[PDB]
Amino acid sequence: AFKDLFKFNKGKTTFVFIGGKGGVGKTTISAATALWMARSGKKTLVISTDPAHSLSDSLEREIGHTPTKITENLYAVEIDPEVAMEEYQAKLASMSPGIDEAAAFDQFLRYMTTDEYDIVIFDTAPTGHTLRLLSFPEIMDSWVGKMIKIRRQIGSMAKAFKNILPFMGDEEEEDRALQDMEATKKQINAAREVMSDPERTSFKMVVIPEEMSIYESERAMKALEKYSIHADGVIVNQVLPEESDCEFCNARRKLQQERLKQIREKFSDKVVAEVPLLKKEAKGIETLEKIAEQLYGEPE
Amino acid sequence: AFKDLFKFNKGKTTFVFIGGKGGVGKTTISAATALWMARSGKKTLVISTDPAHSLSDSLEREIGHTPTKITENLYAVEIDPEVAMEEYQAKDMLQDQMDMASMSPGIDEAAAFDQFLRYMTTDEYDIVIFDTAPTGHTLRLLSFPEIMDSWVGKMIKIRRQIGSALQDMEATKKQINAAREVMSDPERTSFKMVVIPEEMSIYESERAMKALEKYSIHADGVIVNQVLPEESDCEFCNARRKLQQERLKQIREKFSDKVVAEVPLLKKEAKGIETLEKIAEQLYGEPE
Ligand SMILES: Nc1ncnc2c1ncn2[C@@H]1O[C@H](COP(=O)(O)OP(=O)(O)O)[C@@H](O)[C@H]1O
Ligand SMILES: Nc1ncnc2c1ncn2[C@@H]1O[C@H](COP(=O)(O)OP(=O)(O)O)[C@@H](O)[C@H]1O
Ligand code: ALF
Ligand code: ALF
Ligand SMILES: [K+]
Ligand SMILES: [K+]
Ligand SMILES: [Mg+2]
Ligand SMILES: [Mg+2]
Ligand SMILES: [Zn+2]
Repeated sequence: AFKDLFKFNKGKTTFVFIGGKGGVGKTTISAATALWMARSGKKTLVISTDPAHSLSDSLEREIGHTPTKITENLYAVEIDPEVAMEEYQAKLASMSPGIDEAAAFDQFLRYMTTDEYDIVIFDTAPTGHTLRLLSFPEIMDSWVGKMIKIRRQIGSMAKAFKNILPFMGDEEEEDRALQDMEATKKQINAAREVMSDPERTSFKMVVIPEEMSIYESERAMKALEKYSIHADGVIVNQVLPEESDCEFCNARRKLQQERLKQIREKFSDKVVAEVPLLKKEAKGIETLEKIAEQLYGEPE
Repeated sequence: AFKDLFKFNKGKTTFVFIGGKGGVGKTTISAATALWMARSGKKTLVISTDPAHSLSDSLEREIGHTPTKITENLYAVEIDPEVAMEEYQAKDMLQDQMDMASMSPGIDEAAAFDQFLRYMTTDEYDIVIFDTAPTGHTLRLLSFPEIMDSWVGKMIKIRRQIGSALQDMEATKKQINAAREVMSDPERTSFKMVVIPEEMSIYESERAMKALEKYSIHADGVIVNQVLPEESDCEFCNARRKLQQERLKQIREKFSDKVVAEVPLLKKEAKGIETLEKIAEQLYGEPE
């Protein structure tokens, strides 16, 4: 019933963030889930916000900043902050730290605005920077709100003597600019509100059965349910299969099964599902669809 | 001879960045390396720049923002950007700005760069090892000095033009450029890349090695971690080892201008000082 953790509302894009520690399979799960959604008839966009993109390696397809068709109903984007800058200036250094998260938030605004997709899936950077991304809207909201407030105060002062001294300011134009800033703020705030709406946005946590991943994600889940991001599902990836006759495997599997117990105890309030480690690398559409089919069942 | 890739100049801090894709073992290798340097008599600081810190989990010790003793000759830091900010303001248009900036995207990389500035100055450690964030944000860190330089400059001329401490901002600008020189100086600074024998780690790290070129970062060594040992001989292991061994050949081909070393996958998780020392010893030999 992991597949039931995805809700859809006709005409309102569903958002899903796939997150977790480095190397646990975020990109693998994102690409498999997106392919599954596409086969299910959902118009799907999967977007990589990791500045070292891997979605293209994972699907084995060239993918750009603008939506790239992968297959019927599946489109993909690897965010390029240089291009994101251009699309910003045009609307109203592309290499400074923080730019990747600002450009990722811009993508969220775009698709929230158009509602062109049934579901948008974010393939996120490793934990620490994705928590920055997810807390960025509230910060952007406060900042824009403060700029507007200050700008209004300076305006009030500036025109306070128009009845005593010649005041040459253009109030019309000033009022339009304030109105434009307020509309930008309303957009930022609307997005913060969609992100913490469990009916629109969810976060699926990927872990592997190893303590360093478990502990990181346990800290992350706490930080998430602080920001009111709905984090309802945990996927345990790279689980060694029973078919392990050898002594090296047996030691590792025995330890993984104890970690699975810890996982089910630490995330006891969540739905937990497993994805087995394959005999080969998880890479390539056919392999990704088989992972999706075992996790979610056959596409509807 | 992998250990020969670490050059030391007494009185002058050696810098090492350990980088790579998520999950490949940067923290494990950083911590194993740091313990080895310390056992070897080098006064060693290992600094996590990954905003989700794992050094504490790896070394199994509580570590703070303040250098934290781990063993003789070894200290550790998990950067806390808020403490870095009050520290930085210690040396309401601004207040709200500082508190907001202290939680904003990019603050982690700025705070990491501040650590570099602090120790390149006071050569107090023989070696400082950066346990970096995964590839993509570590590139932002490594290109940050050029951006900082330009930015401070722009800020300079703009403060002047405004009239109604330019002597200080001006110093920090030279500090920044002195740091770039240290960073691109192969006698002082190196980058070790960690990869696992899987295509997604290989391609990401090949691309990253190219972006470091542009920055003149000296990358001289590749560590291939989590290599399945030969003993494993069940059907499942053999199939995986056979693939890894083809990936090792690709790694050696693609990083042919670098020295390549392997670290075996253990039968348990790599963590705790005892296990980490075994890894350093298998990788670098006994200390001195
Ligand atoms: N279930 C699996 N079985 C086998 N290999 C896997 C599995 N899931 C992920 N991988 C491999 O593990 C590595 C990390 O997966 P990746 O999706 O890149 O992770 P992240 O996006 O979290 O960095 C890749 O080499 C991928 O092929
Ligand atoms: N050689 C190894 N053998 C077994 N487990 C390992 C080995 N190297 C690392 N690990 C395990 O792999 C996972 C990731 O290692 P970690 O150092 O956190 O990576 P990164 O810093 O690149 O995120 C951890 O659970 C760690 O214990
Ligand atoms: F997943 Al990491 F450093 F913890 F890349
Ligand atoms: F290592 Al990644 F997404 F590639 F965490
Ligand atoms: K990546
Ligand atoms: K981490
Ligand atoms: Mg990924
Ligand atoms: Mg790490
Ligand atoms: Zn085996």
